[PDB]
Amino acid sequence: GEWEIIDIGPFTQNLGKFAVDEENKIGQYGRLTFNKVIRPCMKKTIYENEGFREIKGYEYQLYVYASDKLFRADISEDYKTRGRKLLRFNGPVPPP
Amino acid sequence: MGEWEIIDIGPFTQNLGKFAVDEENKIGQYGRLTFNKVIRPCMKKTIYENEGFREIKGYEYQLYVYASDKLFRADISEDYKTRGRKLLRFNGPVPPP
Ligand code: NA
Repeated sequence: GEWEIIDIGPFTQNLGKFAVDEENKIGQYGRLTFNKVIRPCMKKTIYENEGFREIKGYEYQLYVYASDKLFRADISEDYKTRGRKLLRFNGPVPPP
Repeated sequence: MGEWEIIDIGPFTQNLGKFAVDEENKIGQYGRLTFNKVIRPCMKKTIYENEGFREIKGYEYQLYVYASDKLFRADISEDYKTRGRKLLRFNGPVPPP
């Protein structure tokens, strides 16, 4: 797929909240509090294995502050189902 | 202060991956790695001087680096004036972009 840098407006902040809420169901870090998503935010547009530029879905790479610690979260979104999944959540990591 | 962009993966970028692996070989966390190549996407931050109007103080790069058949994430700083570089972080294996 292609990658681009995207804004950290409300839509991006809500991806961060999604990531923290999903990580809180897992419980690996205990109960995290969402603060904010920071730059840079990277979005991948994913195409079907067949055709040219048939959009399957999206992936996001976020830097998210939760409980005052910086994490990396990877999120997938399927175009047809509108379903979001937390793929990975790791850290704490140093600031970019 | 600064701006992020996606950059090409030409010889400037590949030499950043080489630098990253040579620096990581000095640290030794992964033993002795053999640099393969940098893959897209490569991210570059241009950092501005704290002295008026937009003047470049340096760069930060975040790269995906294949070394010894394994993918790592590397963070590199480059000072604008001296062209000196610092490996800030080298971690993996990481999932493919
Ligand atoms: Na957004």
